Amino acid sequence: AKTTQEKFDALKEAGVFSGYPGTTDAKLGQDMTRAEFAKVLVKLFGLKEIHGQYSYKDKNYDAKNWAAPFIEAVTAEGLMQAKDLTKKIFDFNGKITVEEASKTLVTALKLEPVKDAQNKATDWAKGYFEAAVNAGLFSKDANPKANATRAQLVEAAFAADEM
Ligand SMILES: CO[C@@H]1O[C@@H]2CO[C@](C)(C(=O)O)O[C@H]2[C@H](O)[C@@H]1NC(C)=O
Repeated sequence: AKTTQEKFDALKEAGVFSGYPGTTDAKLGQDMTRAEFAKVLVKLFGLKEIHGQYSYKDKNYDAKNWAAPFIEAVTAEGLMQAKDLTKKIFDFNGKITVEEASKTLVTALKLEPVKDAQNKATDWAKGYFEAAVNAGLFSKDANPKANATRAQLVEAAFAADEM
């Protein structure tokens, strides 16, 4: 019965979340960005931020971009990668679908995708979305093809942290 905001507040006490500068609004109903998901992965899984390195050519991907040390850490692990692998564009403000987040979290948690799963996800992601639902990361009624909200990543992170 813990509310999503209560889960956010617990995770903020734990250092996994921090919210936005200068405001207490967690913006739980907005879509999470790729940069924000990289940060949460680093904190959840005990990865080390990598400073001073820039693998991507996106505009404003530089030392003034708060998310670069997190993005570099998850990139070096193979947990995330460029949206355009040839042009080296990460798309840091881009969105992330439920099924994409499922793949990444299941991998990071060392969970195994379910073979021969039947669900609404894209074919390549069905096993991962099923594993994520079975592990309590996302609701069985989540739309795997929709962009994941910050709320959903709070719920997922809270569940992953408890594991
Ligand atoms: C713009 O500042 C960032 O905001 C990010 C929002 O999303 C998450 C995942 C969060 O912890 O809520 O990450 C935040 C970044 O850490 C950063 N916030 C701060 C306070 O520096």
